[PDB]
Amino acid sequence: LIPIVVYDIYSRLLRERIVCVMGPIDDSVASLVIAQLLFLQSESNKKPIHMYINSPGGVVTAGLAIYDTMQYILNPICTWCVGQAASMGSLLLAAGTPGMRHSLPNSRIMIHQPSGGARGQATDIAIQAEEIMKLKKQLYNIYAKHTKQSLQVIESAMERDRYMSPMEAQEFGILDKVLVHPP
Amino acid sequence: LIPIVVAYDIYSRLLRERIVCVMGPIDDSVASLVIAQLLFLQSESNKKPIHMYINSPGGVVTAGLAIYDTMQYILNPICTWCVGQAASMGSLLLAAGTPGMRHSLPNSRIMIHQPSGGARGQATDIAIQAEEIMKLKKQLYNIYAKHTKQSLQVIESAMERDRYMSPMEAQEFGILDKVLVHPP
Amino acid sequence: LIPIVVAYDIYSRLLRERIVCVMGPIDDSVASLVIAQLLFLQSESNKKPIHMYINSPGGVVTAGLAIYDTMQYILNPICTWCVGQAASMGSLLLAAGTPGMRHSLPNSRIMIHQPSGGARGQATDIAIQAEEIMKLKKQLYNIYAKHTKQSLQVIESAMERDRYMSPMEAQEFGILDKVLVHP
Amino acid sequence: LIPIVVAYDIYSRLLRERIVCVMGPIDDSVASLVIAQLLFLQSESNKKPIHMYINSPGGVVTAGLAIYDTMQYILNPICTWCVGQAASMGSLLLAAGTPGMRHSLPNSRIMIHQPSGGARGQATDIAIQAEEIMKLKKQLYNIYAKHTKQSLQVIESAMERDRYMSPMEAQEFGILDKVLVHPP
Amino acid sequence: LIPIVVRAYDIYSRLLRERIVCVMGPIDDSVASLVIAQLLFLQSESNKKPIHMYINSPGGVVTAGLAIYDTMQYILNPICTWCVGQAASMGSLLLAAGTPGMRHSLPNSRIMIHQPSGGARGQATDIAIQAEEIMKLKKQLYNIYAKHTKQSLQVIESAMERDRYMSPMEAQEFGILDKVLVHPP
Amino acid sequence: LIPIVVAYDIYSRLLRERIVCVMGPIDDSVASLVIAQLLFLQSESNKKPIHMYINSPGGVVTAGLAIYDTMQYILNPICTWCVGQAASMGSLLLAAGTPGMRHSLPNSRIMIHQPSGGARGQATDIAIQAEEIMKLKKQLYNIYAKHTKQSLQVIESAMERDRYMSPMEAQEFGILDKVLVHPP
Amino acid sequence: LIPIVVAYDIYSRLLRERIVCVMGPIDDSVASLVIAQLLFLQSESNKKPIHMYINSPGGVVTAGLAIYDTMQYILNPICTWCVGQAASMGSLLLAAGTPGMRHSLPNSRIMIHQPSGGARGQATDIAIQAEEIMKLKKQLYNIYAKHTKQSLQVIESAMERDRYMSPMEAQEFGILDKVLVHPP
Amino acid sequence: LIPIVVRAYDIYSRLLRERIVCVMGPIDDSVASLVIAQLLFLQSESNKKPIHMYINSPGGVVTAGLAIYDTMQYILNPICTWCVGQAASMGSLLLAAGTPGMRHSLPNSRIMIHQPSGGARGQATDIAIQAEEIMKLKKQLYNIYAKHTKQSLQVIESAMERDRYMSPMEAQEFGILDKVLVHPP
Amino acid sequence: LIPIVVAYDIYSRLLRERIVCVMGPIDDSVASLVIAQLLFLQSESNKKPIHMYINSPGGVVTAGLAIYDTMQYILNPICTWCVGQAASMGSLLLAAGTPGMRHSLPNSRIMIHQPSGGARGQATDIAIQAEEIMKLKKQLYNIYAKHTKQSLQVIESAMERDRYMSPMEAQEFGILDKVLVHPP
Ligand SMILES: O=C1C2=C(CCN(Cc3cccc(F)c3)C2)N2CCCN=C2N1Cc1ccc(C(F)(F)F)cc1
Ligand SMILES: O=C1C2=C(CCN(Cc3cccc(F)c3)C2)N2CCCN=C2N1Cc1ccc(C(F)(F)F)cc1
Ligand SMILES: O=C1C2=C(CCN(Cc3cccc(F)c3)C2)N2CCCN=C2N1Cc1ccc(C(F)(F)F)cc1
Ligand SMILES: O=C1C2=C(CCN(Cc3cccc(F)c3)C2)N2CCCN=C2N1Cc1ccc(C(F)(F)F)cc1
Ligand SMILES: O=C1C2=C(CCN(Cc3cccc(F)c3)C2)N2CCCN=C2N1Cc1ccc(C(F)(F)F)cc1
Ligand SMILES: O=C1C2=C(CCN(Cc3cccc(F)c3)C2)N2CCCN=C2N1Cc1ccc(C(F)(F)F)cc1
Ligand SMILES: O=C1C2=C(CCN(Cc3cccc(F)c3)C2)N2CCCN=C2N1Cc1ccc(C(F)(F)F)cc1
Ligand SMILES: O=C1C2=C(CCN(Cc3cccc(F)c3)C2)N2CCCN=C2N1Cc1ccc(C(F)(F)F)cc1
Ligand SMILES: O=C1C2=C(CCN(Cc3cccc(F)c3)C2)N2CCCN=C2N1Cc1ccc(C(F)(F)F)cc1
Ligand SMILES: [Br-]
Ligand SMILES: [Br-]
Ligand SMILES: [Br-]
Ligand SMILES: [Br-]
Ligand SMILES: [Br-]
Ligand SMILES: [Br-]
Ligand SMILES: [Br-]
Ligand SMILES: [Br-]
Ligand SMILES: [Br-]
Ligand SMILES: [Br-]
Ligand SMILES: [Br-]
Repeated sequence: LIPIVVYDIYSRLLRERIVCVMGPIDDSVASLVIAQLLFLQSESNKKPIHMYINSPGGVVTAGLAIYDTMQYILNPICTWCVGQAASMGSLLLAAGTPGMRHSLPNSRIMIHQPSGGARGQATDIAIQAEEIMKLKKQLYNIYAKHTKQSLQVIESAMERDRYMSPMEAQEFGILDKVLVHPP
Repeated sequence: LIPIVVAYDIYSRLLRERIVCVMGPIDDSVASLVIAQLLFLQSESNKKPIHMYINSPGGVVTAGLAIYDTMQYILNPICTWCVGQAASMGSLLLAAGTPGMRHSLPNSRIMIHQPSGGARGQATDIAIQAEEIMKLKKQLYNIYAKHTKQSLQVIESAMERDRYMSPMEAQEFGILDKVLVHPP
Repeated sequence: LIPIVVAYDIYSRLLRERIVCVMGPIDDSVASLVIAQLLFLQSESNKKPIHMYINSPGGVVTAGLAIYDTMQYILNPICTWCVGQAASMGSLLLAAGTPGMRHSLPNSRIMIHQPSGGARGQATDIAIQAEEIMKLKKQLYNIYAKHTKQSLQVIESAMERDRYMSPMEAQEFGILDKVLVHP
Repeated sequence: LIPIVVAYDIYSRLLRERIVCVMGPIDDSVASLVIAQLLFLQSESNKKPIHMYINSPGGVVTAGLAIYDTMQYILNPICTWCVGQAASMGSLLLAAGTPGMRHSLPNSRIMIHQPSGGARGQATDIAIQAEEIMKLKKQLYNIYAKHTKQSLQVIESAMERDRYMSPMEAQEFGILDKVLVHPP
Repeated sequence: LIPIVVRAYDIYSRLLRERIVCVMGPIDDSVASLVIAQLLFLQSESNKKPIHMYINSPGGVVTAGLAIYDTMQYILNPICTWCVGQAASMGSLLLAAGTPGMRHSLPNSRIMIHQPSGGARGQATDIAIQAEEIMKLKKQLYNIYAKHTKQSLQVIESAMERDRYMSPMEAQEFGILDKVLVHPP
Repeated sequence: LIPIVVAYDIYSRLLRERIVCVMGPIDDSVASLVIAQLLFLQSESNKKPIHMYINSPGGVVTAGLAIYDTMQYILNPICTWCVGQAASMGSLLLAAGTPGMRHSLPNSRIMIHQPSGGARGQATDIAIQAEEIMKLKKQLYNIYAKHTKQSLQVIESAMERDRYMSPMEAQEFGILDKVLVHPP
Repeated sequence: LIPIVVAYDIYSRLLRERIVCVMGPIDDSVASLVIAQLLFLQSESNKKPIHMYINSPGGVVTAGLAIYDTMQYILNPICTWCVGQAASMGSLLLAAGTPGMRHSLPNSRIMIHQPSGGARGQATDIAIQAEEIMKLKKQLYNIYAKHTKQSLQVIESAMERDRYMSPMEAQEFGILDKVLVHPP
Repeated sequence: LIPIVVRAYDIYSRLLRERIVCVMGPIDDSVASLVIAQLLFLQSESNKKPIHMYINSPGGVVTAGLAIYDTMQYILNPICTWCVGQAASMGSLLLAAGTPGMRHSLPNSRIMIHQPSGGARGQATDIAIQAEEIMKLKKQLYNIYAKHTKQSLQVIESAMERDRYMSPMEAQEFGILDKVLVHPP
Repeated sequence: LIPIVVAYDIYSRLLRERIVCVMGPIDDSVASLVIAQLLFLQSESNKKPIHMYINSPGGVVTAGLAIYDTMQYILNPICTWCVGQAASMGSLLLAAGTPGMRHSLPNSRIMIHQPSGGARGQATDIAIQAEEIMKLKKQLYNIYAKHTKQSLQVIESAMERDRYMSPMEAQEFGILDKVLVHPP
């Protein structure tokens, strides 16, 4: 299944201070990722942490749970985009420590405003819609914070799905370095 | 298996007596039929009263408002009659009858509530969808306040949840005018 | 129950008053029936006006444009009437009535939006399908600008997302000319 | 639901005007109805022109070729009219109208492409099935070149993928002769 | 949803007045019954005036087709077969069972002949019985095709082991039909 | 896909730190485990605090109250922490932490609402079923009022519909005590 | 059940030989596992060559491009071996092996073809997805041209439809370097 | 649910210690990977000691089978093939690709060979490409069967046009296996 | 769920006693497990008898014939024991035990019948499929006559339909040798 090395390969990735946030994001991934982060901080709260991101997005609450944990812990977090980073995946990618957010050369990065659904009486529709616009402003604020772009530019760029290449994402402020090979 | 009476079907004879049936759920198909019946009876006579029998659980708001607009357009006096139950858009159509000519049989049930709906898509689309349903709420409440002569406030308070009324209670509320066991 | 009226079913009697019903979703079957009704009423009189009652949520785009092309082809003036709601292709048919004879009942709803679609298959096929959906987007916009007399810029702005309008707002936009509550 | 006019149904009245409708997907059932209408209209008169209204997304090729062969068989001029859309077998029947009498309303879409199909079973059966549809590709390309006056090369280049055209783009390709906003 | 013409019939009953029977679409026991009633009726109005069968079928149930076949041969009238669009499986059989010299096809039709298919399930005795039945069937149909094509059983066995698709002109050479018709006489 | 740490699994390692995870919907299994974990931690120490990480959209009400009753029973200080989301019974357990030790991360969402349910069967059964859901409404309202220090009237008004709060709003309402953007 | 050979399961034993298996469809789950093995083998030695056995019909393009970016990143020579078949993303990883070290067993099949996808929603969204698919096609076309040394016209021409190759044909095209019937 | 024997393994890992690899059951990419790892491992423990393949398969994915085939020919060891119960489609190919003179079958097994099947959908260009591929495949496998059976392609083309079922003794005459084994040496 | 006894699982302990279980439907997977157990027990000792417990409703014939050929291949005496039921391929394996060492518990049911199958496709394919299963009928009848010492005629008469037997009725037919209530 998962290969054993010398002790399974994924626990071996955890010893190198590497956390994988690959695949769709839900509360289960949040629980696992958060527990990995808190663990690495207890072994060393100063030695950097590497988060390998290859995700299409996922549940918004779950991602913001991972986000708050990245910002909470004292370690530098190195984010690395592998394959794809879309929706909340690009949020985790951008929340890496400044100057420590990376991408491999052929990745794709995409940002967009949240989606949702509301059913029920008009009052319930009214409440549910207030919540989705509060969410839209919340995620927008976070992107502007870590991209150092105006909230204004974020609003324009995220109204629809905006796809970027590693270099386009660097200029936009999503990542800092595009790496074809080890330094 | 619609019965034929003496050479008509029972419903075509009912249209001949100037009687329109609004029974069952209301959708555009029901609207289309009822609208055509009303416009036809008005061409025969724009003075002779028209009778509507309502036994509906409600249905699509636009379709109901199409019937509502048609009731208001035609010049005839319209007699509404609640049979069994009149809920949602049914209670609106019932109350939209000509003043003094809105009726109910003794064991009927009447129900009003705010509209319901659904929104899907991006947050931008949700905002748009949600704006429309609050506008519909203000539209239907305004119509109800008009024909009950009640305050918009009472309207809101009552329609926030499902409020079931008895024929007798709906007469106090302003939905109908008369509760009838036998003809006068 | 289609009622029988005095020897006529209620819908054939409506056709005798020169009234054509476009209620419900629009598909090739609806386009077929409406087109046949228009050509017939033009054969009884190529001058006497025809009345189109609209209560539609939209539907198949080609079918709608088939009806639109017929309204413009026949020589009669066509009076359109929105009852209940006329949205998407319904509002186009509403606006395609002859100027000054486009009406609405007081509590109707009118809505306009850009077309939606789907593409599947190889990258080359996706290119072709999207070029087609864009051409349709320009096609419907040009038709909408024509009958509302609104600038193509306003139409582009107004139809990027869904626009719900009241009878009066629609009059202002140029979709209809008259709002009525009584004869 | 078809309206009744005087006294027949509106589609039978349209056949009275020498109008055949080819709307909707094309299968052997439409072929029966279309073929029977054409052969009948010829017995009424082998010279009075016949009008075909096309609003079709395509369909079964043999059924379409059945109509094509019948269009060619009868002696009458055939006026084709594209309304809404004519794609796949529809654009063939549209283009097969009598030269100079092939029409389209201004906002139609016209589309041409090579046939699609499917094969299953042993390799030997697949080989047969693959030969049979290359034969159709050569057949439909030939018919299109014949009536468009285009070269087979052009047909081959144009029909390798879905090629969507505007009414005037098809007039230019040889698919129709006239684009009409209003009656001449 | 059938148009009504001219004393006023539906277009299909008007076709029957012209002595034209449609065997268009798939063949099942319902189509067999309808075609058989139409054949017996037209010989009843005239047992000599030719009868026309319009064929545009992909095949269907074998017994149903052999039921139509047996009636065609039974009635006294000449039967003119016309392939329109397509005639495959039993459809080509009915096409070829027309009276000699009066079997026609429009220019772009397709003709296809093939051996029968079937299925067997159950105990072995049963499987055996069923396969024997299918063999006897292949043989029957092969013999019919030979009789009407005038081809030897050897050519038929070779030609129908797999799906054999033909053009009208190929069908005329093979012996399934006699005339191909580009425009009227 | 659970990693191993030095040698336990990360989740048994969290129990090693006296940290209990209440993530996901709350059902009877979750409750079982959480209760066991809490009791174990009490066994290991009657004084050292216990930490609950709450990231839940709600779930079965009895199940949630089973966890609640356990929190109040055990003597340990209980630190509650909202991560991601704490809604329905999740917000109840969050507010049920020991006073002064209830926390939330900056971008969490908190939501409170009255219970929902269902009734089917005879009128007598509906009456009985409906009496119980009003009893939970009063029970859950009382619990919330206790730990938020809000009057029962303010709770009743706020929980009639879904009430969403941010961490700060929740601090003001009385659900949590501190909003942490980083360690102290 | 995967056998134990000594104590190792045979797949961990293959990782011991610096052999990574890329068999089956490629998705994000394979990508993590493939990437973790590649990164691990480089830490055992950034010089001892790594062998990838490829028997894949393709899969998600981004997931495959994740493996590709990793192959180019690490410093080791990577030996690619086509076993059975390498189609779609499989032939790209295959062609991305270290120059001079890309292999295939005698009876394998190789296929290269342009990416496929889907777009749904408003025309505005359709444009975005259609632009994204065009960039993917140009991106993968560039990658194939880099490692096959073929000009971009030849790639566009060869990948417009499904292009199937034999080991000797793929060797000529530039996808692999050696076809082996036996060890040397 | 595998029994554990004798330092204590499961019965299947104990079979691998005897240099016996099972290709029993249908063949897919998973079976190909498992068999390939087992072959490469046993040549690694000994590249000379013979390897035994137990075959009881109804066939499966063609590429997967040709993947196992290519490995059998690649490794240096003699491979002894043993047909147990049944070997049909690719299963008989793996059976016949054993090293000459070491291809065996138990007395009541069945061997069946047949041409490949497949499917094609889409536009015509695509159908064409796909059928070409299937043809090239028939040819490939036909060539393999000839090489290991020593039969001419003409005999193979004739023999595999339809499902050809054989007895062990018939398979020995045809050239698929060398020895039939009633009881041990 | 299998109990653990000393220390192994109860089925591995049963293999220690030289007991192979053939319970449940027989397919190629049971054949692998049964065949591997027999070949393994022979390497432990080619003379110590082996016991097969049969409680089976039949199954795939080739899988059953795989076990039959292996039973014959090994040198050991095989004691067959019918427990519960042995029908279709089960009664063959039961009767194929070493002469004089084939047993049944008192209340078992034993059944023999001719094989069943299925054929689909062109007539020519049906002919092949029908030949193949008449070959199995002749094969299984022969094996049954061999071990029952019955004539093929009797086998043919008995197996044309389902023939159910009691333990003593099978001893008499040649299917087993001993019916045992209690240990001798
Ligand atoms: O970090 C903490 C935290 C707390 C309580 C606060 N909470 C804040 C928090 C909560 C949820 C998500 C976050 F992002 C942050 C952080 N407590 C309390 C118990 C003793 N320790 C700790 N620790 C060290 C610790 C943790 C886990 C492991 C583990 F790896 F073993 F699981 C080892 C050491
Ligand atoms: O009874 C009425 C009734 C009205 C209007 C009041 N409504 C009250 C009502 C409604 C529903 C249930 C009830 F218990 C009572 C009774 N009107 C008005 C039109 C002329 N006539 C009538 N009649 C006689 C009549 C009816 C039907 C036919 C017909 F179905 F045969 F056509 C002929 C004559
Ligand atoms: O009422 C009208 C109306 C129009 C055009 C306006 N439109 C306004 C309207 C539209 C939709 C819903 C409404 F609420 C109001 C009313 N026109 C125009 C043609 C001649 N007549 C009419 N009439 C009389 C008429 C109707 C129907 C029958 C029939 F039922 F017998 F068919 C006979 C006579
Ligand atoms: O309008 C025409 C048209 C044609 C030829 C097509 N051309 C073009 C056209 C325009 C717009 C939409 C279309 F789809 C097609 C219109 N032709 C030719 C045969 C005689 N008449 C006509 N007419 C009169 C006519 C129609 C129908 C009925 C009936 F429905 F009552 F039967 C009576 C009279
Ligand atoms: O055109 C023919 C045809 C034949 C036999 C040949 N066949 C050839 C053909 C051509 C194209 C497509 C086909 F599928 C078949 C044409 N025959 C024979 C019986 C008398 N008439 C005719 N007619 C006139 C006719 C038809 C039908 C109606 C009716 F449907 F209105 F009844 C009236 C008159
Ligand atoms: O055979 C090889 C092969 C390579 C690379 C080439 N490749 C080509 C090949 C041939 C046939 C089928 C295939 F799919 C691939 C064969 N390499 C490279 C790493 C060191 N060794 C090897 N070996 C020995 C080896 C294998 C496996 C085990 C183990 F299973 F025990 F781990 C030990 C030793
Ligand atoms: O390669 C790295 C890499 C990093 C961080 C950068 N990242 C770049 C990268 C990321 C994703 C895909 C790529 F293609 C490339 C590569 N770091 C940081 C932690 C210490 N080590 C490493 N190493 C050696 C290492 C890795 C994993 C194991 C494991 F086997 F334990 F999992 C052992 C040794
Ligand atoms: O009872 C037997 C029996 C046999 C031969 C079968 N005969 C007949 C039988 C009776 C009742 C139900 C049956 F299904 C079968 C019973 N044989 C032969 C091999 C050595 N031993 C035995 N034993 C002792 C034995 C069993 C099992 C365990 C174990 F489960 F612990 F492994 C230990 C010892
Ligand atoms: O019986 C054999 C057999 C062979 C090769 C022939 N084959 C013929 C055969 C007969 C019946 C059914 C079959 F499917 C195959 C029998 N070989 C070759 C490798 C060394 N040994 C053996 N043995 C002893 C042996 C087996 C297995 C275990 C183990 F499973 F416990 F590991 C230990 C000892
Ligand atoms: Br999102
Ligand atoms: Br409502
Ligand atoms: Br639209
Ligand atoms: Br013509
Ligand atoms: Br086509
Ligand atoms: Br057939
Ligand atoms: Br709740
Ligand atoms: Br691809
Ligand atoms: Br095969
Ligand atoms: Br033996
Ligand atoms: Br059996």
